[PDB]
Formats: sequence, C-alpha cells, structure tokens
Amino acid sequence: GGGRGRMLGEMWKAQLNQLTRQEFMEYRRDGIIEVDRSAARKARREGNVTGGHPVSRGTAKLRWMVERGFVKPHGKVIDLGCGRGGWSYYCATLKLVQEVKGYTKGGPGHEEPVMMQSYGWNLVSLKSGVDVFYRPSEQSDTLLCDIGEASPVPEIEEARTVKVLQMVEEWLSRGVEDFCVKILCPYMPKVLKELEKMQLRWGGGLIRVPLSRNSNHEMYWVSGASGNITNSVNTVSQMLINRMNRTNRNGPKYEEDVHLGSGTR
Ligand SMILES: Nc1ncnc2c1ncn2[C@@H]1O[C@H](C[C@@H](N)CC[C@H](N)C(=O)O)[C@@H](O)[C@H]1O
Repeated sequence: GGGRGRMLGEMWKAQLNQLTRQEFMEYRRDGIIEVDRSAARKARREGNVTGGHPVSRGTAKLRWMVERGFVKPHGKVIDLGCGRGGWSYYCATLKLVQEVKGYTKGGPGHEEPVMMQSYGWNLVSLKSGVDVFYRPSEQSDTLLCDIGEASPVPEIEEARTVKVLQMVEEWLSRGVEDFCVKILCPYMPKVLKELEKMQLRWGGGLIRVPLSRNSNHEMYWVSGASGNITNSVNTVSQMLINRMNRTNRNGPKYEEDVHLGSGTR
C-alpha cells in the first residue's frame, strides 16, 4: 500500500533530485577516484587498438574489485551487458581466464562492442544485438553483469534492478563459481528483499567501488564479499549525503588508467 518507512538511501535520491545542474555538476565527482582518460581519448581518435587503453571507465572499475579479491575471474567468463567491452577485455588479460563471451543490446542509444587487440583479445567474443533478458542461460564459471539504466524515479530503478537479479538467478545456476553483478538501486524495498534472498541462495556481498560517481548509488553484488546487506547500503547512503552537504569541494582524486597491453594469448 503506502505509508511505509523509508530507507536512508531514498532521501539521498530525493535530495539529489532537487539539486540544480550546477550543484549536481559540482557534486557528482567530488571525492571520487577518477581515472585519467586523456590518453584513451587520443587512442580512440587515432584508431589505436594496440596501445593498451581500455574502451571505457568500466575497466578500471572492475580492476579495483579484482585486485582486492572481491571477484576472481577464471575459466569461462560471460559478460551480460558488455557494452563496449571494458570488463570483457580486462578479464582476458587475467591468467586464470580461459574464455570471455560478452553480450550487449546495441542499437540506438546503446553502446556497441569495440574491436581491440589488448592482451588476450583472441579469447574475447563480443556480440551486439543481444537482449540478455530474452537469452537462454549458458554455462559459465564467472558471471559478470553491469546492466543498470538510471532514472530519476526510484520506483523505476527498483523494478529494473529486480529484473536484473531475477535474470542472473537463471545464469548463476549453470555452475557459476565467481560473479560480479551491478545493483543499480540497492536502497529500495523490493531490491533489498530480492538481494537478501539472492545472498542466501548464492552468498556474496555488496561493495561500493570508489570510482563510482556520487550522482548514483550503484553497488556491486560480488561473490568475494560478505556481510549484512542493509548495513552495507546504509554506509554508502551516509557517505553520499555527507558528500552532498559539503561546501568546500576537493574534486576527484585522479589516478592512472589500466593498461591492457596487446597481443594474443
Ligand atoms: N537487456 C539488455 N540486454 C543487453 N544489454 C543491455 C541491456 N540493457 C542495457 N544493456 C547494455 O549494457 C551496458 C551496460 C554498461 N554499463 C556496460 C559497461 C561495461 N562493463 C564496460 O566496462 O564498458 C549498456 O551499454 C547497455 O547498452
């Protein structure tokens, strides 16, 4: 019905929605870790596919979790919503990974897989024109999913996140041992309910990647994490609201992007 208690994240969202463009502009990257993408923009302008520049900021995002042991890509990796291929190409550089298969929607308003020759590119298959929500599940050892379309209405993000979770349940049952699944809106009620069930069935925990922008509450359900989900989410909302109410902003902390090298494996 209506009149239910609200989570601390719902008010971060309501607050965010009442920010001016200027406040939004100054807040979204204040205090976050940001990768220097200048060289990657030149490599893109020049069609340089052997310089080791990732196709997106998603690569550095996944490296952060992998280097910290939150997810151990290995064997056969499937990448639902691969977009340009940032996660897929990064995984192909890992020793334990044997094969990477990426699926992405593509078309109008959606990113297309990019052809690159980063290290291990021969192990990467990226397919556009695949709506993962209608694809029958396949066997894999590592399941990755980064699908989360933002919206100003939390009820819309909520229904979208539950959709993603119900879908990965089909793929997790095909022998997956390691996973990393994006949770676009982890503070909504129907999401916390589905997440609690999903954690019970498959383990893992919710982490926040500091390279994420303050303009979103997205978190990642990774098999290498653990802990009460509510506390995990609330810690993030608390962090986000402290950053929103700052006046003196420091801007992002810049660090160097991932280098993917080149050559076949
Ligand atoms: N039902 C869907 N099926 C397949 N792909 C989708 C679907 N919905 C959204 N997408 C795409 O999934 C992608 C999500 C991206 N965040 C992927 C980022 C990627 N991990 C990277 O590092 O570059 C978007 O490009 C969407 O076009």
